[PDB]
Amino acid sequence: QAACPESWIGFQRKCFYFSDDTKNWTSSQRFCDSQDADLAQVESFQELNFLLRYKGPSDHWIGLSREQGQPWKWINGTEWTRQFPILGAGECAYLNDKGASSARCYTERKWICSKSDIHVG
Amino acid sequence: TGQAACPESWIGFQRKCFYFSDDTKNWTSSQRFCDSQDADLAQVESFQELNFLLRYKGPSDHWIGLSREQGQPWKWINGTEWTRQFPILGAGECAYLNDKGASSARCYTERKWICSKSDIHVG
Ligand SMILES: *[C@@H]1O[C@H](CO)[C@@H](O)[C@H](O)[C@H]1NC(C)=O
Ligand SMILES: *[C@@H]1O[C@H](CO)[C@@H](O)[C@H](O)[C@H]1NC(C)=O
Ligand SMILES: *[C@@H]1O[C@H](CO)[C@@H](O)[C@H](O)[C@H]1NC(C)=O
Ligand SMILES: *[C@@H]1O[C@H](CO)[C@@H](O)[C@H](O)[C@H]1NC(C)=O
Repeated sequence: QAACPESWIGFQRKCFYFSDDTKNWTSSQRFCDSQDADLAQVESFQELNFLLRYKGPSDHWIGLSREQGQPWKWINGTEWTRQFPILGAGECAYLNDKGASSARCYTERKWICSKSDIHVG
Repeated sequence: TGQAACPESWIGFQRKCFYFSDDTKNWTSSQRFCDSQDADLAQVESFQELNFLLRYKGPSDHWIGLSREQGQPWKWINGTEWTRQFPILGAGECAYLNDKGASSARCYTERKWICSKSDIHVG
């Protein structure tokens, strides 16, 4: 039994999907959720550097959002742990070529989903 | 619970694990390195695998695990003929991936390399 779904990319105990199309942040989340996954929950610098190597030049949504004055939260609503900086004053995070940035959630970008591999309890 | 499908520093794709080198070696020394890790120079088995390697590898040329006798069909490391899933340019004896596709050169040239092997959940 494969650790990751067909055409997804395996790194450590996680599985990643890089989109071909563009969507706004919420619709990308809906796509990831339909496949038992979330917008990429990036948990370490190593993970970030893996994603940046693969992603290519397009901006890619990840699974961090905030209310404008509040801290960044993971998809589950837990406050995120600041493993890398995020540029800007936007409500929705994405990966550009230098790291993490932010934008209005209604903009259309490619996206990354992540999920644990199936052999995780 | 369980264990990672691939070793640390290897990337998973379609039931295999891939290692992208940071150093350079000739084709035979690159293969010796892969062998030490129970792996082979990448046995590229699809157009989708080709695209995956081109996308992850970066700007450097990387050796892969196809070779041929000068004038004959490309062979995998196990000696059996390759199925021709894409073009391989050039008149060289040993295959590699450049910035755009698959090409070929003299086996003594020093380049980055890619190893592949099956993930642990195979069998
Ligand atoms: C919420 O999600 C993040 C990233 O997936 C994880 O690190 C964190 O522990 C989670 N907290 C929960 C489920 O309480
Ligand atoms: C987000 O995308 C969906 C799907 O295309 C669309 O229905 C919706 O209007 C979008 N939201 C905004 C604010 O444009
Ligand atoms: C030779 O290698 C190719 C590519 O990995 C594969 O199709 C075939 O199974 C191999 N032959 C063996 C293991 O006998
Ligand atoms: C490849 O390079 C190594 C240096 O590590 C050298 O020892 C070896 O003989 C070379 N062999 C071939 C076949 O090119």
